[PDB]
Amino acid sequence: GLMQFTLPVRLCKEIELFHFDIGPFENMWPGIFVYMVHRSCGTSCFELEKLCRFIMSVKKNYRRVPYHNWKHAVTVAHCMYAILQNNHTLFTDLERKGLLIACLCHDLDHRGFSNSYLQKFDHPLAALYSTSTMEQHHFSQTVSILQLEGHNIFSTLSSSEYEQVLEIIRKAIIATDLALYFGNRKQLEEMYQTGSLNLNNQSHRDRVIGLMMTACDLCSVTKLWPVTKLTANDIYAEFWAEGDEMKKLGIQPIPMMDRDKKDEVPQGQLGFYNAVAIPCYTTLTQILPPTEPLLKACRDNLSQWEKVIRGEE
Ligand SMILES: Cn1ncc(C(=O)N2CCC2)c1C(=O)Nc1ccn(C2CCCC2)n1
Ligand SMILES: [Mg+2]
Ligand SMILES: [Zn+2]
Repeated sequence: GLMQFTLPVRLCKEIELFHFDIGPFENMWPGIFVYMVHRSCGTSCFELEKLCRFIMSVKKNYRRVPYHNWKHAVTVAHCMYAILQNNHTLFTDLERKGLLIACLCHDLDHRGFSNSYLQKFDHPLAALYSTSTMEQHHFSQTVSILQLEGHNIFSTLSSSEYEQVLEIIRKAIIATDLALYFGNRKQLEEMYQTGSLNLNNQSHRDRVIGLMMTACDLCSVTKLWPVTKLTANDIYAEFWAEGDEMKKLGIQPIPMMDRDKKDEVPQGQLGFYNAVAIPCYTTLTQILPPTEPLLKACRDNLSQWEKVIRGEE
């Protein structure tokens, strides 16, 4: 109970900032995550013996793919941590518990391929889950790991608290399906503009938690330009591998995924920032004002992508 995790001074200060990079040392990421749980949730939220065993089972069940990997897990969890710390009083005890765990687990056992590719390949998971295929798989993997002897980090909650936290996590992980993001944000925009947005409405909270999850998931675009730029190599490395596999099924992939159309990458980033990222962080800044630094960072990085095309880097 009297055992705090502590970070070296630079990490200690910088972890509080939205644009913090977790670093290249894998062996520190677990303790970074636990540090964030103790300051977000308290030293009491989770039996340390169990939390540590949960974290390492989850680490073990992410694969060594270029992007959708254990480093993405912890990066996405840190963004949620920054959002929760800057919006202390809007969130319940349960929500702080569920959401950092949802973020850590949201891409469990990802193979590095879109729901679209599973369906064109006719992968079994596409027969078992007809929409949000990988995302229902991720929640299924999370429940599996929670049920290993000595892994139930939630065992100390009441029956109902337990059921609420699993329903928070399930919605959170399903919301990371970007096909659902577009309508979710449209509705939040309408609801905030017409003034009907009410955070005691559970269905409204669910939508807000969904936008928070999309925001944390895309947070590579809110980092210092060298982080953003070097992460997009990892993102395109999976896209191109998926394009390759499409061609193997005798299908021309979309140019986004065709490694012969690298030239078109900066313009693709423009579409993504304008059509996805900027609107995401805009609506989130409108609903949660202290998240403005994610919107400012994202705009700076769109501007760095425009610079790339004009030949200025
Ligand atoms: C940079 N970043 N971060 C996350 C993702 C992403 O979508 N992944 C991670 C799970 C799916 C991307 C990303 O580059 N997406 C892109 C790039 C090009 N497009 C097209 C759609 C709109 C216009 C062109 N979309
Ligand atoms: Mg995912
Ligand atoms: Zn993700």
